[PDB]
Amino acid sequence: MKQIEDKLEEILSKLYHICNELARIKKLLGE
Amino acid sequence: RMKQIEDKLEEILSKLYHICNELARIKKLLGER
Amino acid sequence: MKQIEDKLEEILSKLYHICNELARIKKLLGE
Amino acid sequence: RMKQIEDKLEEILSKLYHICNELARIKKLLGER
Repeated sequence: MKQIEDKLEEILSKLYHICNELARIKKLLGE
Repeated sequence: RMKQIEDKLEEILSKLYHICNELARIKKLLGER
Repeated sequence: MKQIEDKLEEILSKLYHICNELARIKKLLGE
Repeated sequence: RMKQIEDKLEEILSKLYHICNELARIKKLLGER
């Protein structure tokens, strides 16, 4: 159960990085 | 039509936020078990 | 525990739809 | 520089696949409990 929790924390951080990459792309596309 | 892509990326960014929140809420429910 | 499982199925489907949207965007950008 | 955006979107698409797989693997571990 802890291995699931740790893995969820890791997925959240990966999702946050993708989120920053997509916002940078959007920024670039608008300029 | 580039404007449409940017609009869509904003929609995806928001949809991803919602997924992070739901995933965070699951992480918390498991740390209560 | 089942409510978590059902919610994970739902998140997977949402992630799949985003995946199709990003591939359509990539397709459009390349053309 | 549009080529760089497309390359990056491919990288994100792949990174998202990996997340779906890890999430699917969690869903399965919970259905075993």
